[PDB]
Amino acid sequence: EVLSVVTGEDSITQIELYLNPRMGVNSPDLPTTSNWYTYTYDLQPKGSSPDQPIKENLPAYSVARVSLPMLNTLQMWEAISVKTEVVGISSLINVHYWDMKRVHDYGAGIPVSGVNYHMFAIGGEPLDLQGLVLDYQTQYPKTTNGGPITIETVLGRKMTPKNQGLDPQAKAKLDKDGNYPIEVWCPDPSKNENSRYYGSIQTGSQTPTVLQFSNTLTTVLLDENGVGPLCKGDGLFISCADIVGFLFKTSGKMALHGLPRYFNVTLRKRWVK
Amino acid sequence: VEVLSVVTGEDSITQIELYLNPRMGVNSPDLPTTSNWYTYTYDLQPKGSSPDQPIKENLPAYSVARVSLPMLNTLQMWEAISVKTEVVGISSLINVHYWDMKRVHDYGAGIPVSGVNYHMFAIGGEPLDLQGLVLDYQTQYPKTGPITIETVLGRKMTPKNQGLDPQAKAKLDKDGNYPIEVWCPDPSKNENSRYYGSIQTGSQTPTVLQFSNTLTTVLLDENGVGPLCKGDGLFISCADIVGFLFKTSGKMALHGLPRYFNVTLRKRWVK
Amino acid sequence: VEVLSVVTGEDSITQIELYLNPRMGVNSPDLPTTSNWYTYTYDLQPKGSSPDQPIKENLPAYSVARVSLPMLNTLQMWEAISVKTEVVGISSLINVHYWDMKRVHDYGAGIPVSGVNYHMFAIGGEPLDLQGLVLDYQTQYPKTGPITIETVLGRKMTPKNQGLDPQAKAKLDKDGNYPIEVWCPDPSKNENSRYYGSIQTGSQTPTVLQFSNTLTTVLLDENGVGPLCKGDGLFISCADIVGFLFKTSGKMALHGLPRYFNVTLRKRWVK
Amino acid sequence: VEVLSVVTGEDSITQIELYLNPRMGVNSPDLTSNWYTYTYDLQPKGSSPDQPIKENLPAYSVARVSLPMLNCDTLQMWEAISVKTEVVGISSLINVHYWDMKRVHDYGAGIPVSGVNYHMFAIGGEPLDLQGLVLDYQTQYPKTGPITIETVLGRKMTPKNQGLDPQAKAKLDKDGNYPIEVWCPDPSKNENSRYYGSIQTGSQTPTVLQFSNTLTTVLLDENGVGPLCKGDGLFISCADIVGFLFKTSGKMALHGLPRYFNVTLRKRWVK
Amino acid sequence: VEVLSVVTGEDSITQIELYLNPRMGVNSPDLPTTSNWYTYTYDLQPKGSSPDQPIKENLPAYSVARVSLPMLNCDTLQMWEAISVKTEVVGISSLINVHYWDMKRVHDYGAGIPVSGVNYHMFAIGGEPLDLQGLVLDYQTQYPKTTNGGPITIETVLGRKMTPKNQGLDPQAKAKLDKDGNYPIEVWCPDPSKNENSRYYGSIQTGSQTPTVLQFSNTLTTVLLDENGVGPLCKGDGLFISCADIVGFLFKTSGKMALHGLPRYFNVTLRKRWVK
Ligand SMILES: [Cl-]
Ligand SMILES: [Cl-]
Ligand SMILES: [Cl-]
Ligand SMILES: [Cl-]
Ligand SMILES: [Cl-]
Repeated sequence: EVLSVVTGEDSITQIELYLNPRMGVNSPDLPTTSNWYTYTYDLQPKGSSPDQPIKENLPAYSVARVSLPMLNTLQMWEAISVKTEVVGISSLINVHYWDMKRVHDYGAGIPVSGVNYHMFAIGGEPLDLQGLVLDYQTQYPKTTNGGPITIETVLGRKMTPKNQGLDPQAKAKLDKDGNYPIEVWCPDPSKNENSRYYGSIQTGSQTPTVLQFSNTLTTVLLDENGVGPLCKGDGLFISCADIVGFLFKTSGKMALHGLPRYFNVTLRKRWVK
Repeated sequence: VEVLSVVTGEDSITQIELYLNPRMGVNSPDLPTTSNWYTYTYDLQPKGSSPDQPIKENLPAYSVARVSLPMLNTLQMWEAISVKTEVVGISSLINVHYWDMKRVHDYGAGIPVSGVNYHMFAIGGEPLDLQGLVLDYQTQYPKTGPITIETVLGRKMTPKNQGLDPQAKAKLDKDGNYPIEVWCPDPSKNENSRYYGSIQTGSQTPTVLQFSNTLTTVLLDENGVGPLCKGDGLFISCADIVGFLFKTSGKMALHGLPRYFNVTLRKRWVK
Repeated sequence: VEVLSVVTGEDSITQIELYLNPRMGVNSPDLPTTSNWYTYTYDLQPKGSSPDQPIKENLPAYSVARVSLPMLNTLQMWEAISVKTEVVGISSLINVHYWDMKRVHDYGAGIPVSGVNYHMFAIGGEPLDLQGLVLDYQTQYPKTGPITIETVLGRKMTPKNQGLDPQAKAKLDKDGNYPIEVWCPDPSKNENSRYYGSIQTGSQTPTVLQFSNTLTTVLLDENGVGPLCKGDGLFISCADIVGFLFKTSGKMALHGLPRYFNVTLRKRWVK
Repeated sequence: VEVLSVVTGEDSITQIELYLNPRMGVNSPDLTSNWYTYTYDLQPKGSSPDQPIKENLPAYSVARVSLPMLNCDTLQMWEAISVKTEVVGISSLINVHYWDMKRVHDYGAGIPVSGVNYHMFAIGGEPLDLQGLVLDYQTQYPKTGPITIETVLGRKMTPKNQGLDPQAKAKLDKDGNYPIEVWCPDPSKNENSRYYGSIQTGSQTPTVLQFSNTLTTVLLDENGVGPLCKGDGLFISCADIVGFLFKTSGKMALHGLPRYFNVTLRKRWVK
Repeated sequence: VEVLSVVTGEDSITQIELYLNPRMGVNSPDLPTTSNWYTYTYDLQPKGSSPDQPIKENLPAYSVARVSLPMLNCDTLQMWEAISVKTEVVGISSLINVHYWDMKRVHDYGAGIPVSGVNYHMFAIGGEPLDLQGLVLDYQTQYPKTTNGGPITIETVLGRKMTPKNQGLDPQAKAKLDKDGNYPIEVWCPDPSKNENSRYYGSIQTGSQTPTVLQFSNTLTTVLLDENGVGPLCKGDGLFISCADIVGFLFKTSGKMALHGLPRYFNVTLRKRWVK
């Protein structure tokens, strides 16, 4: 039960973080494979059943838990507003990647474009996820083999046709950076009372990537009762995903690309019962 | 049905929650060996000769549910005042590696789900009123099966059914049985429902969709009165076609996503 | 005519409902011979030689009705204050399996109704004022029968009719008779009407349309006065071209949808 | 020029109506006049230099309106406070059967007027201040006969006229003489004008335009002051390029539409 | 650093006007042999082999100016506070030209493909240099090493080679936008983790022939006050103005393509503010 806002000196605090994209090649530090950090490997229809995608072809949600100043009818940190920005947008004007497919003979490269997916979330606990897939017959790498967490992971059995729709048993929590595939998991609207999430998709193969950036834009995190996400155990949960389109390679091969996201969250102290 | 004052008291407000799975043509996930295409149509392909005889698996239909509300009884009725609604599984559409997906060019990714979209929802205190109108009146719809204009008139369609025929009316009272291409919301009725919809045409038109748990639709009309649930029944209807799945052969199927609803209702005195 | 106060009394507000079927070129559903193409044009093609001599079936025209209002009679006039309007049958445009539909690629679905859109509606207390302007003044329109610039001028068009010629004026007083490609609302007149319209060109441009029974248009001008119905007549006009039907041969016909109106009117004193 | 109080009295408001026909290159209908409201064929040579013809240089429309004379160090001036403006003849663009139109494909309709759009209007109490900037400084425009950067400089352009050169300035004082591709509004001046404009580039980009007689633009600045009409002259300027006419041969010509204005003015004391 | 009251009395408000010409790669109009390409890049092309070694002329960069403000002046001082700006991309109308002699025709005998494709638009008003964050499409790109202070890239500020982490957010890859036409747009974006004393506003549009859609109007004002009602405060009596306005490609007959940019105009209103 939520009570009055705490009045006093150090009642407001400001938290900063950035999250690097987890597109498939999720580390910049690996000796050899890390050239493709912020990218997938080449995305291709197999041409025969079943699909058996590799983890490098499975862009995943970014998530971080931020520890907040210790507080203790108790006081909890309440997230009230956030400034967030996708970073490195200007990098996408580059149309002279050495192995870029040209728009036509002697032309510039096809710029990063096509499929976009953009979401962020701010919550006082992990984001609630609902599982739904394009094709239930997809064989995702097993979690026990080092793969991501998918619907088969949570069910403890194979997906059935119902997982192409909304199966209420196909649920999870976003508690692991770079391990929950975007194509498997979306925000669960039946839950997430203590989170605020905002997202969009854009399909098409060469659809223009259209993005804005400004340090003047603020998202208010209060619900219709004037209450923001309340941070359980002094943890603020921050999640996102920013697919910005394909890198088109000379051969015809295509890899998805992501960008990092920055957050500045304002929190206040709130009495709870 | 004269509307009196809003009821005051302890248990005067309730919230109703549900989800509706899409009824694209393959409507059940529980079938021997046809359910692999659940949430899809079969292949949509102009025959090249008349007449068109579309199969039921090629007719996306409206989803509908009647939610039973806590029994109440000048009487009290539940009044829907607002709704949070969301299209679920939007993220599933970043998949450009379906095993049998047509590629955008040699060695490239699959053409993503794109093209024709159609998105509507309705919240009402009775079944949504429907108006019949078809692209081609000479279309031979299967008999009962889906309910079409021929079904309701008990005679064949004539050219007037390419426009607005006042006799071509139905009530959306059955899940997965009223084809989208045949029926639309009747704006001449639906006093006790609220509906919101759009269409997008084109073959590879980008599917552009938003999702947020911060967005609320107010269901009150200009007199501050929401839909009043007759017989303690709330009717929820929707359709969400999100584009085509492009197969290697060149064939194409339409695809749909489920929709979630959270409706807030209050008690209302009525005479 | 001087506008006085709004009339007060029990029966001073009234509501008017109607629908207008589209007049695309084949304008009747009742012709045993040709009505299959009702709500469509015939095939649209450049002749390849001069001059263009378009047939009436290829000239979409404005829809119009005069609604008779209750007789009131310094006297009282009906004042249109708001309107709920909706394009009907939007959902029909998801059909991508018309038997003679041009496939998007080999073995694919049909090219959806798409391309050129033109959408307008008007509410007035007298016929809409029309201004004539054409793409090509050398066009030989069928004699009256559609009413064109030649009809009103009593002589051949000249180059000036490719721009604004103040002599090229008409009243929208007949359903299905004034070609959209010749006539547009006249902004220099129409003080007793409200009109709202748009165009979309391109050949395969997505048709993007919305429908809701919650959207109202306010018809009051900046002085709080709506159209006043001369002789107790309410004039409702519209046009809704929704794109091309792409046929297997390559041929293309423009298509239209009907429109619904619910207009609220109040009594007003005038001198 | 010190602005005092608004004049109050019986006859202190006036309305100015006018229309401006487009000046796309063929600027008169009273001759060649078949192509009035169009350019000639726009076509990169493939070799240098470009020496465009005047018929290929769409220009700004302008009119000075003589206002009722009003009149001391302190006198009355007309102040433009608002305007209704509308692009006329938008409906004419539904024509996809110009006799010489390039087809979208074999047997199909003509490619609709579409592609490059440029739309701007301006209301001022003096001529619109113009800034010169060209795509290519090596372009050799015709001598006076349109007014260009060379005309005002009295010498040939240099590379800097591809950017902002502060010497490349002019006033929009003559209808049909200032090329759009050479001149844009000068944001460093124009204190006594309001202007509003947009561009859209591309070859077949949909032309998307709206029209309504219910839309007003307020001309008051941040201090509640509209343009003040020096010597009782109101200056009205525009351009409305609506896309290409696509010809069978592959040749392409730009097309313009006229614009209507209704300007409301009030009397204002000035020192 | 503590903001007190707005100053009152005559002449507390001043206005600053300027324009910034674009720096697309060919940055001067005064070099007789190459200045024909002023406001354009050279031809943009994927090399076909590793590594990319891009030339300066192919690196559109930010425009920046530092405007000197009137002197005003102790613990309590007056500073200029930028409160609003009218800004406009100039020469938008020039883009209707589809008959450039070497313009690629849209189809046989047709008009030229108009300037279109990749747009990038941003402007900033600040009381100090804009803070930059470095991030590149490909970390293996070998940007030019020069001796004349430009182009400045990630390697320049690190004093060592980029690693894979420079395809993401590397907190060490930071700089200040302190020199006109020297900081490449494809390397640097505004740093949202700083810039407390600047306001910035920007967008991108990708695709190759995507319509260039721009507006212009002298009635458009951008308010520069933060949520506390405080605009950028000009330290050293210096107002920093930055922008970039890439408006698309020039499609040449050969198939070759160059990016093009337009200048930007600014009218900034400032007021005197007491500070501690
Ligand atoms: Cl998106
Ligand atoms: Cl839609
Ligand atoms: Cl339209
Ligand atoms: Cl435009
Ligand atoms: Cl942009």
